[PDB]
Amino acid sequence: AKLKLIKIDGSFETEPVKLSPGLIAKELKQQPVFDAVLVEQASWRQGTHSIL
RNA sequence: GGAGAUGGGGAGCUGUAGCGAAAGCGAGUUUUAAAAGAGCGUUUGUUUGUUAUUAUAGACCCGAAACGGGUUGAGCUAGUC
Repeated sequence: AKLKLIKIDGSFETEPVKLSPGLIAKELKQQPVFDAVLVEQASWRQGTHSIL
């Protein structure tokens, strides 16, 4: 695509960088995204609770 | 490795050829003298998520009389001294 470089001033550069098309997929998966976000929101749990 | 997602890690797991008690044979095979007949086979996978049911753990909850083991008690009462 037209990915373009930025300087520290905040003003862009004048020479954008093209991208290999293998990065951008024509087919999107929207169930594995959701599964991944849940599996990462879990695994962040200590689970130290206890009761007699 | 941020008490991380994940990366490495193919050792194993299931499926890919069944049949037979077994050696064995092999899209055939066991029984059988039989290459007939019949039985069984002649491809539809796997790993996770979630839910229902189920197994071993008290396993919906409450409820015994009891069983066993260790200790404490003869300052009432029974006996003896």
